[PDB]
Amino acid sequence: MSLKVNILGHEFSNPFMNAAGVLCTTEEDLRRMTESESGSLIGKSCTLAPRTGNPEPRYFGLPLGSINSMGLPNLGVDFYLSYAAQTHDYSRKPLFLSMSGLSVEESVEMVKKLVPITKEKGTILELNLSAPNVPGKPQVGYDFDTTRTYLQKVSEAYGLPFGVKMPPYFDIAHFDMAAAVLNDFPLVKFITCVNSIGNGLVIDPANETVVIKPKQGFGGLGGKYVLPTALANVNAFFRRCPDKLVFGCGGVYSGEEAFLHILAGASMVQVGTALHDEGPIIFARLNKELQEIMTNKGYKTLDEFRGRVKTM
Amino acid sequence: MSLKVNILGHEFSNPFMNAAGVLCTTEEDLRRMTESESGSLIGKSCTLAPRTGNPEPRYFGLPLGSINSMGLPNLGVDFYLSYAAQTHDYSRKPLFLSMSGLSVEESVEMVKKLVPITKEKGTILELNLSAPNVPGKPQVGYDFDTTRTYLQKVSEAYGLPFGVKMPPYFDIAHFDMAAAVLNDFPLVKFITCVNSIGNGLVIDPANETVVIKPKQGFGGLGGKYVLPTALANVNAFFRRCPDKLVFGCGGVYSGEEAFLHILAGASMVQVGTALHDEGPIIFARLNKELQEIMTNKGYKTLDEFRGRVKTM
Ligand SMILES: Cc1cc2c(cc1C)N(C[C@H](O)[C@H](O)[C@H](O)COP(=O)(O)O)c1[nH]c(=O)[nH]c(=O)c1N2
Ligand SMILES: Cc1cc2c(cc1C)N(C[C@H](O)[C@H](O)[C@H](O)COP(=O)(O)O)c1[nH]c(=O)[nH]c(=O)c1N2
Ligand SMILES: O=C(O)c1cc(=O)[nH]c(=O)[nH]1
Repeated sequence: MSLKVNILGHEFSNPFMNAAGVLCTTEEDLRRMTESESGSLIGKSCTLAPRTGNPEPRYFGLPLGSINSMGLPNLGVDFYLSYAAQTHDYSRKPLFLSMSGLSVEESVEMVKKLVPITKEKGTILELNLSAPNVPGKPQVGYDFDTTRTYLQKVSEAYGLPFGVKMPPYFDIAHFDMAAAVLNDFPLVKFITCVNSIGNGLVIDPANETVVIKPKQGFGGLGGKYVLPTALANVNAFFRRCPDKLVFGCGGVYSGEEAFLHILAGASMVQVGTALHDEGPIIFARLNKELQEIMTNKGYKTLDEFRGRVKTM
Repeated sequence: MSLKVNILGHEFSNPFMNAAGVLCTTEEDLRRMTESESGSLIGKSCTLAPRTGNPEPRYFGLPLGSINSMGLPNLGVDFYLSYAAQTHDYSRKPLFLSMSGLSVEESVEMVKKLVPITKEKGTILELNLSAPNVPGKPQVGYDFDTTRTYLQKVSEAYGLPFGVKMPPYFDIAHFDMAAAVLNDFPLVKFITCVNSIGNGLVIDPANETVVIKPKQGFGGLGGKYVLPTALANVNAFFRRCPDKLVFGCGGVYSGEEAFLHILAGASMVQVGTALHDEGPIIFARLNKELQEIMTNKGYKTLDEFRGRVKTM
């Protein structure tokens, strides 16, 4: 009754990891993910130099999910490389790093340093082309000319299999255009769909005020607001990019929702808002709920239903 | 104590109307909207020739809203033009017509036909630039050069103040570019934010099957899913297009969501998924629920709080 995932030469005990930026900024945070029942983990979307991020308040838990304008608070690339080279326990689970250079020049600089650590430890790169909360910096995934420039430059520079965190698309034409770009880059081996539904706004009727400080209350949305969007993006790139893997991210609160992600195409399944609400104990119950579902449906591996959602 | 809205030279008895697509396709639909307590109504987004729309099933109610790929079912432009000129009762309330020609050429011909009915009767145009459910037709709203052409050409052929139904944007640079375009066209008097979050995917875990037939199950999302997005968009255009009104659309089930929309800058508040659920008696309930909120807060009119959302 296997939850195992076998990708890029690595063995994963189950399909579940943290969403980049939830429980992964500090050494303490990464330790707790390692010690959880998650199949893998990913470090914070990091920058060349350390950042403190946006001013406070910048996070608000919502009845149907979360809004945030974090602003890439991170200990800089040298801290996470160090964690990846010296500290992390690989015999426990593989490690993804997320990198979110604010310019292609910056991203080139950071991936060049990761090359020898990937070689020795097999650390996996997820390149972030979303990042919706940095004031003044637009999401790269929404500019297909600039996306091409990043993939080009990171491909040449990194010279090894990597992945990409994509912003949500909401138009068939966009799915097609994103696809035509990604498929010109054979080193892009996986696509994470999706990041926060960007630039939403929550207002408190009681004091008639926005609930976060940065960018006049505008922040990225997560949780139940995003499942339909996430499922669609995973499925759309599963069909359009068959030489690549899809990782699902968005709206995972339970095993049911993990199951729908896999059904739409997902190899690995990331958890953000639910993980932030419940703590890493969630992984233990996500593993048991997905097993229950597969047991009831008579599925022995993830592979006999991955991508096999039925249409009418 | 008053809910009156004074815009476009017109008096509206309240700010509430139907969203385009909902209870507005047939003569009975439009009579019922007209006999409702709604401040206004809008006809179904029409085309030059009649359409029966996508194959069934094409609408699926959800706990947190709705998913749909209706496909612009409509009795053709001539039907709605005839309704506006001969049937509708303008003493009861003003009328909008939504027009969604599928090419600039189709739209131009349609808008010309309205000119003499607007002049005679005062019928208002909402140019629809976000039809996400017609197979193989991208949402115009997401192409700014295409959007420009539509607005140029409708400005030339129509030559009277009109409005636009926008798709939701999720990037600040997209808000900037949308507004730069809109601000070159002074005949554009109002911006309706927002249309459905396009191309979501719902899968029923029981049968592993999508819940809608068209486009492999991909459809637009209404209801609770959309409220954060609707508010942000409303407020973003409110700030960036100060010489235009903003109309609010998305996630409105009650007095409170109506209050939020207005607070973020909305003049009129359109109601979709909730009106589908409840039928036209929801307009009576929204009038009452909004008056309660205003009474409790000490407000006598909408102008006390419209656009007065507070930041930190
Ligand atoms: C507090 C917090 C912080 C971050 C995020 C989210 C939240 C809630 N997200 C987005 C996250 O990775 C995920 O894609 C979304 O939250 C959607 O997943 P859920 O719906 O929340 O499960 C995020 N994504 C990313 O690529 N890098 C990051 O540094 C962050 N930071
Ligand atoms: C059945 C149905 C049909 C349509 C729609 C919706 C639904 C549910 N919508 C979108 C609608 O106008 C509105 O923008 C969204 O539904 C968001 O509002 P709610 O959250 O649903 O209130 C829509 N919009 C539009 O401009 N013209 C249309 O013909 C339609 N058709
Ligand atoms: O008729 C439809 O399918 C339709 C039109 C539109 O503008 N938006 C939507 O969600 N559906």
